[PDB]
Amino acid sequence: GCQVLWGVNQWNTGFTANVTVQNTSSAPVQGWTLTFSFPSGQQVTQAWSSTVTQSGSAVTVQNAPWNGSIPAGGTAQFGFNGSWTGTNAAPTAFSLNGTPCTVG
Repeated sequence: GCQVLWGVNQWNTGFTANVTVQNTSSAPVQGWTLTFSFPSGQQVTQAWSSTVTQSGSAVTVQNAPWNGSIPAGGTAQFGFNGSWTGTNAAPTAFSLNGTPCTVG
């Protein structure tokens, strides 16, 4: 069980996603990988507190060395900037280590 919070700062040609992964399960997490797809053509241009990989619309986010341990109930935060054009919709589905997440 996982839950993602998707925070957004928005401007004319770019945006920031400030993300929270919530370990809503009863088991601790040691190393995590978050996957999602962009719905609007967005492209990652900068990442922090993680390693972000994109191919086409698909994005993979891997933990940094200092934030891979999420206790049961705890959170981890990462962020990235991206470019966008036209529209900038949020992703509608996320998966953490294969597990489909809810969205706050």
